[PDB]
Amino acid sequence: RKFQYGNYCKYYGYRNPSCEDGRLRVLKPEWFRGRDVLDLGCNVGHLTLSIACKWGPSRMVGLDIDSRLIHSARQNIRHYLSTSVFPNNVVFVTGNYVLDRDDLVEAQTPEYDVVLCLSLTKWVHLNWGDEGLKRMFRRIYRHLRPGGILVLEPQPWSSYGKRKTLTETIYKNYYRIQLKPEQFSSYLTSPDVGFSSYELVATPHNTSKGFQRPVYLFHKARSPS
RNA sequence: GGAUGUGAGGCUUCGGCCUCACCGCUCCAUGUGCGA
Ligand SMILES: Nc1ncnc2c1ncn2[C@@H]1O[C@H](CSCC[C@H](N)C(=O)O)[C@@H](O)[C@H]1O
Repeated sequence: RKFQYGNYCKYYGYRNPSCEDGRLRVLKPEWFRGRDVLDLGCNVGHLTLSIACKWGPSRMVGLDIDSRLIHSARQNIRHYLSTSVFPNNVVFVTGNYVLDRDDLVEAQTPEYDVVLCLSLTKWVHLNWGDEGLKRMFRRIYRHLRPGGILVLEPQPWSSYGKRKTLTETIYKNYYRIQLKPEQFSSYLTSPDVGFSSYELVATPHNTSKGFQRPVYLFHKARSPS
């Protein structure tokens, strides 16, 4: 009924109505081929699986907070069939990526070359506030190996307001937020996170203007310092 | 003998500088020698 995490169970039916995901013309295959990739908030995994079966990542992990979407994603694998060969290169896991303590975030070790954070920032922001959003951002940086990339597709602030009444906590967080999407790039490249450069890749096309969101690349430097 | 480009961010004493990411890590000029 209410989908307070953005955990829609019919999501791609209205994001990509009978059509290709326009982000696949913007994401580049060379970002993924032979790489270890984490897909945050993968939902029922349509985009996760398109990448895993076409662009040959050595490992693709789809993470979502909602176990019912993860079960669906596992059941969606069969629709993409013809160690590094799909479907052996993809796995799904249920979990909340937002850790509840800073020391848990600082314990994160690098495991991935690419982290996808697509259409997730709004939901983390509303449910866990600035603090939870910053914990996700810092954990992503620590999760990436040197040379890694964060692919960030953030929702605009103008789109938060219609969801603010989902729960009292979300409503509370909405009116407490001070780090707005327009400041994400500055925060991600600050010493609190540590990405060393970023670029706007493109804004994909979509049937709905509400899904035409900018896609950014945030780079973790190849040098140790 | 000639040729070092692009982007984002930050700084600047307006000369530039710094970090990262790209793009390359090569192309061009050139015999009054040689004739298997
Ligand atoms: N803290 C969290 N940890 C993991 N997944 C989360 C999360 N908060 C929200 N999500 C998931 O994020 C998804 C947002 S919808 C975006 C889906 C997908 N990334 C795409 O862009 O196509 C939902 O599936 C929701 O369940």
